[PDB]
This record gives sequence, C-alpha cells and structure tokens, in this order.
Amino acid sequence: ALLTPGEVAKRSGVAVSALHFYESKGLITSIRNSGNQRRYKRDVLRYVAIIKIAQRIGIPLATIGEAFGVTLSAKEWKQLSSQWREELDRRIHTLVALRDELDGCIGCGCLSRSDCPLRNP
Amino acid sequence: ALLTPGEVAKRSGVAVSALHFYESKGLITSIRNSGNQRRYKRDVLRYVAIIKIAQRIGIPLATIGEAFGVTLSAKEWKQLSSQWREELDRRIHTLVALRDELDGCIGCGCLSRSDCPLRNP
DNA sequence: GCCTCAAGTTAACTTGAGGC
DNA sequence: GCCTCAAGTTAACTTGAGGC
Ligand code: FES
Ligand code: FES
Repeated sequence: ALLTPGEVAKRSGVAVSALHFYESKGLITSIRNSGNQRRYKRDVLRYVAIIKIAQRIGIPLATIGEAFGVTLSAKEWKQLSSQWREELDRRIHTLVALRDELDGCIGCGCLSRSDCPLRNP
Repeated sequence: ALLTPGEVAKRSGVAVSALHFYESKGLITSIRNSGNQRRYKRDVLRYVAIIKIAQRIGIPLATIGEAFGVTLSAKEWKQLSSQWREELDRRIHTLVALRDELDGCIGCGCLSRSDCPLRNP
C-alpha cells in the first residue's frame, strides 16, 4: 500500500514539513491521491534514512540531490556509500592535519603569520 | 600606535563589516578616537587570527566568545588551544566511528532500523 | 489531517541607504 | 574612509494564516 505523509513522518522521525521541503528540493517523490493529498512509495523511508546518514557525514542537501540524480538499486547504494565514505575520509584527514599542527603550536602561541602552520594552512 | 579599522582589515584579511560584527558579538574590542571612529589595539590581530583558527576547528562564534570571557596571556592561549585541541579530537573520533560503521554497511545496504549502526548511532 | 504559500529562525556576515 | 542601522543572503527547516 502507499504511505500517507503522517505515517512516513513517524517511521522517518522527520516533520511532515520536512518531507514537503525535501520533495521541493527534489530529494524524495510524491504521488497525489484522489484528493490532491500526497502518498508515498515505501522506498521513501530508505531515502530519508540516507538523507540523514548523508547529513551526519556532513553533506549538504543540494549535494545529496546532486548525488541522487533526479527505483533504488544495489549499485546506487554502493555509488552513494562509497562517494560518502570518501568525503568522510578527506574531511577527517583535514581535521587530523589541524590536530597535529595544533599540538605543535600549543607550547608556542606566536601565531607568526609568515611562519606558523595554524595560520597559513 | 593604534590601528585603524582599515589597516586591521588588511592585516587580518577580514571585512571591516566583519570587524564591526565581531565587536558587536563581543569577540574584539574598540576605542573611539576624537571623531567616534574606532581605533584598535594591535592585540586585535592575534584575536582575529584565533577567531579564524577556532572557526577552522569548527567552533561557533558564540562559543568562541563563551571561551573569551569578556590583555591576552600565555596561560590564556594554553587554555584556548587545549580546549580546542580537545573538541577537534572528540569531533574526529565521532567522524571516525562513522567511517567504520560506514565501511561495514557498504556491502550491505539493508539499513535495518533496529539493526544497523549507521541508523541507530 | 492534508494542501499552499508567506514569513520567521540561526549563523555569520554582507549590502545598502543616509550622513558626516 | 568611517559610523549607524535596516535588510538581504545561504541552509535547513519550522510556524502561521487560510481553506478544505
Ligand atoms: S603557535 Fe607559533 S608557529 Fe604556530
Ligand atoms: S547497511 Fe545493513 S546493517 Fe548497515
């Protein structure tokens, strides 16, 4: 059967307004019933779930749509997951570089413009 | 001598509007000259520099003020730097946990609510 | 409850109008 | 150039008004 906006909201843990928004930003799809009311394809649950994991990764909605294209496969998941495991990685290396630079500069405090890592990344 | 808003903007690499804002959010201080124009205590350069390093760490302005109290020592720097090297750390561990959880779920794609890490953090 | 659409919210600022 | 203050900008939504 098709899910009503309300249901999807409970099983997703997102506001119905959140679903309206995601659809307007084209991250989920709808179908209108005999009374213009939206009805969702179970699949939506998986997407929303993915939207949230993507958010945790620190990925912006626009980009999450930019990855969604415009019906969810096994390949797709592998395409996304990896594409994110990568950023999650780059991002981490970036933060780690900092932590190293930072540890050196703790006994310093000079913050030399032309000579300190922390300042000239 | 005292620095003019313009100078401080060039040596900081921030908009004069940025300096106005930081001061209003109480992260830097000013002194008005005979014509109500602001004049800065060189020290401001170090703060701004710190505001930016704090931002890189991923710290919010409010919090950066929350750490600044309301005249910059050696102890202060150690108080801040550490206090940030810590968050920079917690944050990293969080991202790393994800990356691990994520790697397991790549050959899966089940996204079992009551059974997958990625979903129930 | 569900639908629409306008406007408000936080963050970190920027842009613009008005005036010296 | 610098000063003030009101309003605009992006992001991710939420709140509210109005109507079925
Ligand atoms: S604190 Fe001196 S080089 Fe970074
Ligand atoms: S992808 Fe199946 S448990 Fe996470």
